[PDB]
Amino acid sequence: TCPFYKKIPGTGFTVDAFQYGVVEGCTAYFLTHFHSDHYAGLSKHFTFPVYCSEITGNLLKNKLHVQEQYIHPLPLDTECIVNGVKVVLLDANHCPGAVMILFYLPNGTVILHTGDFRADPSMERSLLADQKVHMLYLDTTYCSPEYTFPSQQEVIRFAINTAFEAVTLNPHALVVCGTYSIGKEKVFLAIADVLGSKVGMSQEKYKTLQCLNIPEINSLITTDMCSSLVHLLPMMQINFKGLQSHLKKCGGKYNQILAFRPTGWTHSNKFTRIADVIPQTKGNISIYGIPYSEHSSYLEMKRFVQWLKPQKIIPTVNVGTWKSRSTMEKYFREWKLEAGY
Ligand code: NI
Repeated sequence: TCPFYKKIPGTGFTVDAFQYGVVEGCTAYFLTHFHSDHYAGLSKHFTFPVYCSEITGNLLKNKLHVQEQYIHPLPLDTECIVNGVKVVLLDANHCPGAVMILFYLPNGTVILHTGDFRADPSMERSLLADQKVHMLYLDTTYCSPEYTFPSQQEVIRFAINTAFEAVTLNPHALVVCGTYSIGKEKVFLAIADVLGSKVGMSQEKYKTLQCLNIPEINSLITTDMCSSLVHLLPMMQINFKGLQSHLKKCGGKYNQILAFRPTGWTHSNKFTRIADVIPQTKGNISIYGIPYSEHSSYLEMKRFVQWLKPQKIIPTVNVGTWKSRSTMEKYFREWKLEAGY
């Protein structure tokens, strides 16, 4: 059965609620983004209206084969009426196609559902500037002060400089990048651009990328592995065995692998600055864990919420334990007492 934090009161609407069968009273199912924990349940057999972004709709049709008649893409930054209720989709700064949803309830209440997001000061100049929000359904993935990590731009600068130095010292090095979902495409795209190569990958991954409206993509990626010196592999292969096995398949073109594992936060962020990061190495294979986050840091979350000044907060992540719930509620009350709302 569908939990309360996925239901929007006073409406026929749910958000990211496809794993509970037919939800009683739901006339429109919203999908914030194409990540498996959120889309769980959708298929060619789904026969209710799905509301989402253009990019999410391309993924639903080509990867899950949802029929075209049930996919309802909405443009961003545009007031739209759905089943008699005004809604707006906003960019969530998460993965491609990911949105926040603003709902303007018939009784005068305004609700913001962040989906998954990485808060940014630029959100302070969206359509959110114009009015009050009574309820905030908040992505609380990293809602504790220990969760620190650098900007995406600093992490990409590190990756580019690391890859360009290695391959300039050894023109026979191959670069490998791990993936297991959409998001974080800048990691492999920026490295391939500095190196003058296309990114090589499986047919399945190429298909996924072709759904994402990335400008000039045909110039950036390929399924011809032999033409490419930046390869994508599933994340589970980014270890010394998997990489050894990969290097064998490359027909003596290469004599070294430099590999990247984009992660979220890890506990080595408590001690080591991005500049000072070192790899794990065995022989001619080196593996960098790089903390490229598509979720808000604690400080970015706190900034956004103290700017928005919501009347009530409903967390959507870390909701399963009394200790997690109690900790989040303590931070929400500090933020409110500090800022005065
Ligand atoms: Ni996500």
